[PDB]
Parts: sequence; structure tokens; C-alpha cells
Amino acid sequence: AKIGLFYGTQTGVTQTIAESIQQEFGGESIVDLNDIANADASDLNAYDYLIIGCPTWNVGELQSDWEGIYDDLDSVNFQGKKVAYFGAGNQVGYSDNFQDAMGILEEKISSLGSQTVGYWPIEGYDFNESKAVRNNQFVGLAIDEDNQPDLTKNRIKTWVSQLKSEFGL
Ligand SMILES: Cc1cc2nc3c(=O)[nH]c(=O)nc-3n(C[C@H](O)[C@H](O)[C@H](O)COP(=O)(O)O)c2cc1C
Repeated sequence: AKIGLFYGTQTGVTQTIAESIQQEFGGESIVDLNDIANADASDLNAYDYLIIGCPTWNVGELQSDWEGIYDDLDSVNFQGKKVAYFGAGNQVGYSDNFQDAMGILEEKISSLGSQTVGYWPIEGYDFNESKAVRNNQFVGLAIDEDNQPDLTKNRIKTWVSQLKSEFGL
């Protein structure tokens, strides 16, 4: 497919979100779904458009599978690639580290020459700090199934609609 979606998940939430994103884009013919646990860093090179999904764990940490491939990311040349991000988190329980993983990954990948697309508004959430915020906007879609599951569906539909324009679809 033209879009490669790479996600990591601990309790399956991020995978379900990934599956809904693939669905909103039009299915397997448009988006390839890849679990980062089964991938090599070089797999990210095959796509000009990428969607990176990662839940924040252990108070501001990357999900373990993303943690394991993190240092390998340097071997991939992201110059020219457009990358979008999404993450699952808990704003009430982890108010000072809400969606940190998404921010850690965005900082890393953009420093490697990629272009970040898919900025999201922070107003629909209540948290103190997040490494995923730059100039009052989230660098990607923030999902909270723990406290705002009723908003997930429309958040995905709205974000994908916005992303289609960026990806030339
Ligand atoms: C031990 C533990 C630590 C967590 N730490 C954070 C955190 O630092 N920041 C955050 O936003 N959410 C945090 N969460 C919430 C998770 O990211 C959230 O439950 C998410 O849905 C998990 O997704 P997964 O099923 O894809 O792994 C934590 C959850 C648990 C159980």
C-alpha cells in the first residue's frame, strides 16, 4: 500500500485504533498494518507516507516494542517522508506524562529529516504536561480509551479526513 502504519501495543488498545485508522482510509489496499514487534527498522524505508502509533507506558516511557527498535531508527533516511502519529494514553491517571511516547518518537523521527503532518488540538483534553505538545498543539492524534472512549470514533474519522489531504488522497 502507499501508506505504512507501524504500531506497538501492550494491552491491545493501540492495535484496535490502528485497525480503525486502516478502515477509515479504505482498507488493506490503502494502508498496510505492521506490528513494530515483528519489523526491522529498514521496513520503514519502503514507504513515502508513514503513520506511527505508540501508547505511553510506565509514566512517560515508550511501549516496549518501540523501545527496542528506537536506536535502530538512525539507520533509516526519513528525508522526504511525510509522517503522522497517534497514541493511546490516560490523561487523568498520568496528567504530567500524557502521550509522552508519541512526542519522544516524533522528536526522533523528525530530527532524521521527515515532515510531520496531522497536528491535533489540545483543547479537548485535560492534562498538565505532555512531550507531544509543540506550540499548543499535539503532534498527532491523542486517543484516551480509559477516560474518553465515546470520542474515539469521531476523533479517528476527523483525523483521517485531515490526513487524506496531506497524503494526496
Ligand atoms: C502501568 C501503566 C502506566 C501508564 N503510563 C502512562 C503514561 O505515562 N502516560 C499516559 O498517557 N498513559 C499511561 N498509561 C495509559 C496507557 O497508555 C493506556 O491504557 C493505553 O490505552 C494502553 O495502550 P495499549 O493497549 O496499546 O498498550 C499507563 C497505563 C498503565 C497500565
